Amino acid sequence: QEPGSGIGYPYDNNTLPYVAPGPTDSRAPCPALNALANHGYIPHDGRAISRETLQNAFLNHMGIANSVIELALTNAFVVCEYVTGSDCGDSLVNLTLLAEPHAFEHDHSFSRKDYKQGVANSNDFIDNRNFDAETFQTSLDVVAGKTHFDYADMNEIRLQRESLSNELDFPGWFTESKPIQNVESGFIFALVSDFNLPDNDENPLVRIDWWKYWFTNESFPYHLGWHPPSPAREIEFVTSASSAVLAASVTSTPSSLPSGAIGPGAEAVPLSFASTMTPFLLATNAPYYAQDPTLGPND
Ligand code: HEM
Ligand SMILES: *[C@@H]1O[C@H](CO)[C@@H](O[C@@H]2O[C@H](CO)[C@@H](O)[C@H](O)[C@H]2NC(C)=O)[C@H](O)[C@H]1NC(C)=O
Ligand SMILES: *[C@@H]1O[C@H](CO)[C@@H](O[C@@H]2O[C@H](CO)[C@@H](O)[C@H](O)[C@H]2NC(C)=O)[C@H](O)[C@H]1NC(C)=O
Ligand SMILES: *[C@H]1O[C@H](CO)[C@@H](O)[C@H](O)[C@@H]1O[C@H]1O[C@H](CO)[C@@H](O)[C@H](O)[C@@H]1O
Ligand SMILES: *[C@@H]1O[C@H](CO)[C@@H](O)[C@H](O)[C@H]1NC(C)=O
Ligand SMILES: *[C@H]1O[C@H](CO)[C@@H](O)[C@H](O)[C@@H]1O
Ligand SMILES: *[C@H]1O[C@H](CO)[C@@H](O)[C@H](O)[C@@H]1O
Ligand SMILES: *[C@H]1O[C@H](CO)[C@@H](O)[C@H](O)[C@@H]1O
Ligand SMILES: *[C@H]1O[C@H](CO)[C@@H](O)[C@H](O)[C@@H]1O
Ligand SMILES: *[C@H]1O[C@H](CO)[C@@H](O)[C@H](O)[C@@H]1O
Ligand SMILES: *[C@H]1O[C@H](CO)[C@@H](O)[C@H](O)[C@@H]1O
Ligand SMILES: *[C@H]1O[C@H](CO)[C@@H](O)[C@H](O)[C@@H]1O
Ligand SMILES: *[C@H]1O[C@H](CO)[C@@H](O)[C@H](O)[C@@H]1O
Ligand SMILES: *[C@H]1O[C@H](CO)[C@@H](O)[C@H](O)[C@@H]1O
Ligand SMILES: *[C@H]1O[C@H](CO)[C@@H](O)[C@H](O)[C@@H]1O
Ligand SMILES: *[C@H]1O[C@H](CO)[C@@H](O)[C@H](O)[C@@H]1O
Ligand SMILES: *[C@H]1O[C@H](CO)[C@@H](O)[C@H](O)[C@@H]1O
Ligand SMILES: [Mn+2]
Repeated sequence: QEPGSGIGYPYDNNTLPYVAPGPTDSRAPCPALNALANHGYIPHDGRAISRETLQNAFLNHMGIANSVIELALTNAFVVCEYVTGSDCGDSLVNLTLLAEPHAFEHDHSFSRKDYKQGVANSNDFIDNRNFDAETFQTSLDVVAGKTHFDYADMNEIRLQRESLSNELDFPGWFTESKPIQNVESGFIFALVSDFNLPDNDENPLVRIDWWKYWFTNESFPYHLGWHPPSPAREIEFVTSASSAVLAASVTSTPSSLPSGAIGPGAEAVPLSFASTMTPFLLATNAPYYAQDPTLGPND
């Protein structure tokens, strides 16, 4: 928001306004990076981004401590080298390359289609990067009619997403990615769980309208009473939430689940790519921005 608006005060005392991405700007498959870039907390054009720029942006504007993104930074630069063919040093070339499929980006996302979802021809691919309202609605409808949801609900959401993707993706494409996805499940509980409840830190409940605002708008839901977690969330909270989602009891089982979908998940670890591998082509679509309605500087 506009610095003088005070909308972030006293949790964020140096806000910047929302500015929609233009057609030449680079955006990510990540709703957090896209929100930071839309506010210029990382470069609005989505290019040439250092580790410290990301660390500071997450810490001072989203209440996300450095420890939370340590592995994510490692993997972002691994993918940058894989896609571009050379070491990116400490200048991530752009945000778009993070949508390199079967890498950091992964199948059965909550709000994006998969790279080969519903393609009739095996060579074809689609936009696995931009926010897709119909996909996100399949996540939201698992918790339809609710204001909040818990770990077991999140487990059901990700199972629904895995079942849909395993059925709809071109045969042989679908690859389960429980470790990375459920770090991101933890990220959701870290950012938009309801800190107004007395037991938030130990038994967090996601506030659904905050989640939907953040994902749909790629900006922060201050108008709904959200503010950055204070103190900033740390990695222990995120991986404990990840664990608890995957440990939660499943009351409703979708068909067509990949083998082992129900049960614990491996620790997420650094990515690696054989130097012989050539990257899949990135989807070229212009960056998504909210248009129903378009957002103003303070939204
Ligand atoms: C350097 C830091 C980060 C990088 C490089 C990064 C990268 C990514 C990538 C490549 C994806 C796509 C995975 C997929 O296919 O869905 C993603 C998704 C996601 N990210 Fe980020 N991430 C970072 C930090 C964060 C943080 C701190 C949060 C929240 C506190 C966050 C929230 C999410 C969520 C919720 C998704 C899942 C979107 C979906 O499934 O539709 N990310 N991130
Ligand atoms: C996306 O952002 C907009 C803008 O903040 C959200 O809310 C609208 O806000 C403007 C005024 O700021 C008005 O059009 C309405 O009061 C809001 N619309 C409503 C309440 O439906 C919009 O709701 C956000 N989208 C999501 C999915 O949260
Ligand atoms: C982000 O960077 C990637 C990697 O450099 C760009 O993808 C390459 O773009 C060139 C065209 O300039 C193509 O020849 C390559 O085939 C692309 N690589 C892949 C793996 O598809 C991408 O265009 C950049 N995106 C933005 C929005 O700047
Ligand atoms: C991205 O750009 C490529 C070169 O134009 C296309 O071959 C791809 O299909 C992809 O096209 C999509 O995005 C472009 C914007 O660059 C639009 O012009 C297309 O209509 C399509 O949505
Ligand atoms: C914002 O400013 C107020 C007033 O000086 C201060 O009390 C508060 O600690 C500041 N918040 C942060 C996160 O620095
Ligand atoms: C989130 O983190 C937990 C704990 O490391 C994993 O078990 C899970 O697979 C996801 O990576
Ligand atoms: C989540 O999981 C990690 C290991 O992946 C732990 O280090 C953390 O304390 C939390 O239990
Ligand atoms: C790890 O931490 C999370 C968040 O505090 C808890 O919900 C979980 O039960 C475990 O203690
Ligand atoms: C969360 O908790 C599970 C089991 O409690 C662990 O296996 C995982 O490493 C993370 O600490
Ligand atoms: C744990 O608990 C649910 C009920 O909440 C059971 O139905 C399920 O089979 C799981 O074992
Ligand atoms: C069991 O509970 C889950 C959520 O934990 C629901 O998704 C399901 O429909 C059943 O009521
Ligand atoms: C219970 O919930 C799962 C996931 O929401 C569904 O796939 C199932 O059919 C039932 O509605
Ligand atoms: C649906 O079915 C699975 C077995 O496929 C159970 O693990 C789950 O708890 C639910 O009963
Ligand atoms: C997948 O298959 C099972 C029965 O095998 C059902 O529970 C579900 O409705 C879907 O048809
Ligand atoms: C079905 O296939 C998977 C392979 O990912 C196993 O993990 C599972 O135990 C079952 O054999
Ligand atoms: C990480 O691991 C891969 C194997 O999957 C190697 O090929 C790569 O060079 C790096 O050591
Ligand atoms: C997005 O842009 C539209 C263009 O008319 C405005 O009406 C709206 O206020 C938002 O800034
Ligand atoms: Mn994905």
